[PDB]
Amino acid sequence: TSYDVVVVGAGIAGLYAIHRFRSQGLTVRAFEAASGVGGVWYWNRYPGARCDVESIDYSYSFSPELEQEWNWSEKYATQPEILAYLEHVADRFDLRRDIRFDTRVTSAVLDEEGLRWTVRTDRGDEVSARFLVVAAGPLSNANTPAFDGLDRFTGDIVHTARWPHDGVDFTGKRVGVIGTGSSGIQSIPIIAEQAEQLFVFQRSANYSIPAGNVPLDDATRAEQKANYAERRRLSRESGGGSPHRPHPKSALEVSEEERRAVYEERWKLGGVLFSAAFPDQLTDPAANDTARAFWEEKIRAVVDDPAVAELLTPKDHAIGAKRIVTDSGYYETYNRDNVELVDLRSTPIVGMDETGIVTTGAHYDLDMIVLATGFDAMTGSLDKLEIVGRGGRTLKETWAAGPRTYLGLGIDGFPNFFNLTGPGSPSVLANMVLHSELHVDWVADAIAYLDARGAAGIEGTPEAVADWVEECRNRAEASLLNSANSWYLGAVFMPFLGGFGVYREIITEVAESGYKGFAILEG
Ligand SMILES: Cc1cc2nc3c(=O)[nH]c(=O)nc-3n(C[C@H](O)[C@H](O)[C@H](O)COP(=O)(O)OP(=O)(O)OC[C@H]3O[C@@H](n4cnc5c(N)ncnc54)[C@H](O)[C@@H]3O)c2cc1C
Ligand SMILES: NC(=O)c1ccc[n+]([C@@H]2O[C@H](COP(=O)([O-])OP(=O)(O)OC[C@H]3O[C@@H](n4cnc5c(N)ncnc54)[C@H](OP(=O)(O)O)[C@@H]3O)[C@@H](O)[C@H]2O)c1
Repeated sequence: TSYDVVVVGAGIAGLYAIHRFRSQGLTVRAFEAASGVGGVWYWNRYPGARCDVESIDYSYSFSPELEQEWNWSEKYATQPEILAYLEHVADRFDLRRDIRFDTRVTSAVLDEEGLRWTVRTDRGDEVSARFLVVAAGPLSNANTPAFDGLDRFTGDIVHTARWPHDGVDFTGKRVGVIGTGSSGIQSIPIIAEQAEQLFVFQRSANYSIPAGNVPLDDATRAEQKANYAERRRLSRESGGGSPHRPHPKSALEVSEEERRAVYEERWKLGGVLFSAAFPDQLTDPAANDTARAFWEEKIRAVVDDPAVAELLTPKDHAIGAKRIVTDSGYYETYNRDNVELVDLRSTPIVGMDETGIVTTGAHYDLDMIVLATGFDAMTGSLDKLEIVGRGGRTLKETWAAGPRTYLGLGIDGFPNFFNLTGPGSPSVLANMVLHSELHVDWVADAIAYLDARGAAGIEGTPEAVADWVEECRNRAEASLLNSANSWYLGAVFMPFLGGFGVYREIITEVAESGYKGFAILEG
C-alpha cells in the first residue's frame, strides 16, 4: 500500500507518467475511474468525434519506434483510432498492471511530518505516496440540463457523454439535437445522413472550420516519418505546439489581396490554426473583425438559405475567443431537405412530453433526443477531488479567489503535489500530448533532483506563486481570449498565454537553476 508516485487518471498524460516514472526506478500506482485506458478518448465516443490538431503532431514523441511503427489513417484521427493507439501504447509498455480501473480518487491528505500523501478511493483503497501526480485532464462534462418532464418522454434519450458502445441506429427516426458545441457539430452530419428527419435546437452558435480531411499520400507518409525529428524540434519551440509559424507581418499592415490569400491558405489547415493566421488576430479587435468577415462569407457560400446561414452565424462574439470547432461537412448538412434549425431564442424549450419537445411556438414529434453536452471548467475534475495540504487547508479553499500556482507546478501548502496540464501552464492552448510530455518530464527531473541531493520534497513558495499569478494576469490583459463570457476564466484567466516554447524555456531554466522559486525540503 505504499508507492513512490500516485497518478490520477489514465489518459494521454497519466499513461506517459506511468512509463516515465517507472524507467527512472520509481514505483507507480495509477487510479482510473473509467474501465479502460484512454481518458477523454475512452469515454467521449459519440459519432464523428475527432481531434483538431494533426495526428502526426497530436501523438507521443517519447518513443522513436512507436513514431515510426504507427500509421495514422487520416489527417485528424477519430476517437476510435486515437483510442486504439493509446491501448496500443498501454499494450507496448505494460502499463495496465499498475493501473486500477473502475476506481475514483476521493481524497488525498498530506502528512506534514513525513511529506507523504495518503490517497483514498471509492473502492476502499488507501495508499501512501511520496508524490501525488494528478493527470485528470482539462475537460470534464458540463452538467445535464434539467428539462421539465424529460422523465415523461416515451422515446430514446441518448447522451453524447455516454454514447452506447454498440452504436445507435437513426434509420427512419425523427431526431432532436440539443446543443451545438463540438459534440453537436461533430455528430450532427452523421445523424443527418441516416435520420428520417433531424431538428437541431440552437441556443447560441459557435464558429467551426472545415476539417479539409484528406487521407495521407503514401509517398508523403515515409517522407514525413523521415523528417519527424525536425518536425518535433519546431513544435516544441513553437507557440501552439505544432510546426506552424504565424504570418510575419500584422493583419491590417499587409494588403487586402495578400490577406485573403493567407486566410484561405490557413483555412485549408483548419480550426485551431486558423485563429493563429495573423499575430494580432487574438489581440487586436479590428484584426479579428477581418477574420469574422472571411468566415461569414464562407458560410453564406456553402449554405443555400440566407435566413438559415444568418442563424448559423455566431452573433456579436469574437472569433477564437472560444476555440474553433473542426467539422466534416457541417454547414452543408443544412442544405438537406431533412434538417431544420430551430432558434431557441425565438422559441425556447419549455419542456418535454410523451411524444417529443415543447417550445413556446410548436411541438415536435420526435423518436429520439440527443443531448449533445459541453465541457465543465478547466479545473473541473480537481474540484471533485478532496486535497488536504498543510494546516489542513483544502486546495478548493486555496483557490477560493482563483487558481494560484507557480508555473502551474507549485502551490504553497502542497509539497510533493503536481497537477498536470492545468492553471498556470499553457494547458488547452497547446498540443496536449507534447504538453503532457513536457510536464511529466519536468516532474520526473524534479524527483530525480531530490533523490540525488537526499531531499524529502519540493514546494512552491508564497513569493513565487504571487509573481506567477501577476505574470499570468499580464500576459492575458491584451488577449481577446480574455472576454467576460470566456471559458478560460475562474471567479482570473487560467492558462499561461505567452506560448508553449517560451513556457518550456521558463520551467526548464528553473530546473537548471536548482528550482529557484521552490523550496527544497529535508523532512
Ligand atoms: C473532441 C475533442 C477533441 C480534442 N482535440 C484535441 C487536439 O486535437 N489537440 C489537443 O491538444 N487536445 C485536444 N482535446 C483536449 C483533450 O481534452 C486533451 O487533449 C486530452 O484529454 C488530455 O489528456 P489527459 O490525460 O491530460 O486528460 P484526459 O484525457 O481527460 O484523461 C484524464 C483521465 O483521468 C481520469 N480521472 C479524473 N479524475 C479522476 C479521479 N478522481 N479518479 C480516477 N480517475 C480520474 C478521467 O477518468 C480520465 O480518464 C480534445 C478534446 C475533445 C473533447
Ligand atoms: N482541443 C481542445 O483543447 C478543445 C476542444 C474543444 C473545446 N475546448 C474548450 O472547451 C470548451 C467547451 O467546448 P464545447 O463547445 O463542446 O462546450 P459548449 O460551448 O458548452 O457547447 C455546448 C452547446 O450546448 C448548448 N447548451 C448548453 N446548455 C443548453 C440548454 N439548456 N439548452 C440548449 N442548449 C444548451 C450551448 O449553447 P448555450 O451555452 O448558448 O446554451 C452550446 O452551443 C470551450 O470553451 C473550449 O475552449 C478545447
